[PDB]
Amino acid sequence: GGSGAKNSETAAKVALMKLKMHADGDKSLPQTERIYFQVFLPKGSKEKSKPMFFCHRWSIGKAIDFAASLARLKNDNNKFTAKKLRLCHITSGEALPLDHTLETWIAKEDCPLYNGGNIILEYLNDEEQFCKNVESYLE
Repeated sequence: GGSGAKNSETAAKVALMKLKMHADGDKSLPQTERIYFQVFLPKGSKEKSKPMFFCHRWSIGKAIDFAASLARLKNDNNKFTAKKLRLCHITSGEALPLDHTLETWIAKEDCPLYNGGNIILEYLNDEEQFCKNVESYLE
């Protein structure tokens, strides 16, 4: 990278390395529009949490397909009549719209979200849209 401002900018930089320090990646990444989020494991392995950042600001359809990969689970997002791991909103349960874009949600006035937020990963049919009890989402 390369930039100098301090005072305010430092607030974002210090916060970036803070999370990235635990996540899987170098604090100094090329993607300037990259995004960071905590991937809450489905709770069923040796690890409890699995942080990771990526410029998945694109369509949500790609996020899901990617989640299955990062989570090291089975998937395909094409020809499968089973349950797939999707990305839901934190403290909400609302499953991200696969037929929409992530940026749209960030610019949304009703839900002005941005990088640095939390995300949940659970096996939910593509037909789904909103999940209940974010805590018992996996039960």
